[PDB]
Amino acid sequence: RTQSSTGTHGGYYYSFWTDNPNTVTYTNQNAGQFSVSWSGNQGNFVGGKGWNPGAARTIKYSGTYNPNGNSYLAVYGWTRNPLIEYYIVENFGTYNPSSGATAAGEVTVDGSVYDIYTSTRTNAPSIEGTRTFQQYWSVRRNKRSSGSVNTGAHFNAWSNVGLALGSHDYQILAVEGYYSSGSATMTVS
Repeated sequence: RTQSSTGTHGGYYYSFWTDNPNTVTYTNQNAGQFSVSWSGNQGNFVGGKGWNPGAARTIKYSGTYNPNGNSYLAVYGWTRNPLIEYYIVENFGTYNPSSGATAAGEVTVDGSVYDIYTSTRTNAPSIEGTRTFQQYWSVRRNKRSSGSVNTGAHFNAWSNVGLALGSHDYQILAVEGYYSSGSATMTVS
């Protein structure tokens, strides 16, 4: 049982995916606002609002993020040619989602040091099908649940480590959960 929902709502691109629709409720609200509640420590999901295509933009977000277990709050997106999947992790629960990636330095932006990581996913699901693509991570040390993200500063930092970003695909402020519980209401602009 899977469910994937995308489109434009309140003037913003939205995306929601889960492999357990019965334990996760995603709600589109006005403008760049969305809410997500998940319970029962069952299922995997990723959802949020943003843009398609993305860009080197300043992403402002605010709201409430109340995970209970494995979960993260991140700017998340893709580029094409080359195919790249990227995470700017602003907050997370009991697991660092960067786990297993290779350390690749630091960048200081938006009031905190971010630890950079790179990783390769081999024959894994992607926006273009099963592919081998590169991953970039920036993980904020000073966890937060509201503020501004200078995506271009991360894009520049990543380009000094490995291949530069390609043509932007979608770009969202994502809430994620993996067999856990929580609630969140966020607003992007």
